[PDB]
This record gives sequence, C-alpha cells and structure tokens, in this order.
Amino acid sequence: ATKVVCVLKGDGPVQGIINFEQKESNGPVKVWGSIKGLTEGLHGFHVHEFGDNTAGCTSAGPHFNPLHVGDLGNVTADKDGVADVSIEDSVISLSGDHCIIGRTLVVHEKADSRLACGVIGIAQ
Amino acid sequence: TKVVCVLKGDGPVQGIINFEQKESNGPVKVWGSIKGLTEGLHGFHVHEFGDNTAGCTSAGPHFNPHVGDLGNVTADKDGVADVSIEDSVISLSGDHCIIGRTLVVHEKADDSRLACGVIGIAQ
Repeated sequence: ATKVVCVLKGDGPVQGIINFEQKESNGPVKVWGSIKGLTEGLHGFHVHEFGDNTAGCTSAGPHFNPLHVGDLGNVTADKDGVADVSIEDSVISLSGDHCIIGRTLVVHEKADSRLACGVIGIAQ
Repeated sequence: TKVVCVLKGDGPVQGIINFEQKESNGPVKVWGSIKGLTEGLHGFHVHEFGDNTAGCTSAGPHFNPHVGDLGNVTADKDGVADVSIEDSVISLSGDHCIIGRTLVVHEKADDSRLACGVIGIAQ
C-alpha cells in the first residue's frame, strides 16, 4: 500500500478526512486533508496504537510508539472551526516497524480528550 | 496477532468482529456478533479498501489479491448472528493480509452493504 485514508468521527461535531501517501518505501509520508467542528486554535494530532473503535476513541490505546512515533504535531483550526492539514513526516510509515495501517488517528481537544478518530485504512 | 472490526451502517446493523492468528501460515479465527439483521443468511466479505469516505460503497470489490469471501453468517429470529469462523485463506500478514481493509455484512446470502468497518490492530 502506498496510500491510506482515515475518516475521523466522534461523539460531537468534529469530523474530517485525512490522507497519507508514501510513494517510496521507507520514504517520507505526506499527510493532508481537512477537519471541521473544532474550536479555533491548536489541536494535538496523534496516531494511537490500536485500530479499535469498540469504545469510540477511548479504545484507541496509547500514542503509537514502538520500541512518540505517532505524534504528528498540532493542527490549526481557523475561526470557522476548520483545520487544513498538510504535513510531511519521515518517522511514521506505511510498512515496517513504524507502520500505521490499521491503527487509529486521533484529533485531540488540547494542543500539544479525544474529539474524533478513525481507523487508518488502505486507499490504494 | 489480533485485529478487530466494528461494523456500522445507516440502519440497525452493527457488530464487533475479532480476528486472531497464532502463526503466520496458520488459520485465522474469526468471532463476534452482529445485530439488527433480518433472520437468515447474510454474505460476509472482506473488501479491498479500508476507505469509509462514502460509507460502505467506497470499500471497493471483494478482496482478491475471493480471498475475502468468508461465507454466510446466520441471524436468529431476533436478528442476531453469531460469528464463529476459521479461515485459512485470509491472513494477518503476507499477501493475503486483511489489516486495514473493510469487512462488510451484506443484505443477501451468498449462493446492499448493510454495515462495514475498517479492520484494525487490537490488544
């Protein structure tokens, strides 16, 4: 897989679609998309260990950090509550030890609770 | 290796399905429950894409690197289907790996897509 996608949903208004692409094995991963329903300002953005939505975002487990690897920084919401995301990350991967396929992406209430999340799935 | 899938759709169909594989060349155990179904048989399939941007529609075709065909599940008179399957064609590693793909339960028996979810790594 060179492309994966995540649909973020939660108990409140936060929702979005985030794409990840890694055209070269072990290469940088491009992350992009949009999230709406957020309070204006900065929000933590993290891959968590488990792609387990049995208890909503509360079952996603800890930040992904194999022996954080899953820490993607903050996303920024504007006055309309929309965060446009465009990130490059060379620590996460779509293969190998830092593989994020089948894990959970979470957008958090605070800047670095879990507002929305989804399982990271194969898109291509 | 353990994975889980939460099935959700536009109507009453919902469930939690677990998969476990003890060794890479071994059978995958599949177990869980689905509720909200019409009594009787329902197709049960892994689809190619873990893409839920258009609900179950964006999941694409049956996974077939079909490998994804898990047979039918059977719902009782209360609409509950118990899932207890062992499958040696799907895998949680290698080329038949289903992690990050979509599980779908279908309206019709195998001879619409009622609910689906992306298959994720579990504790």
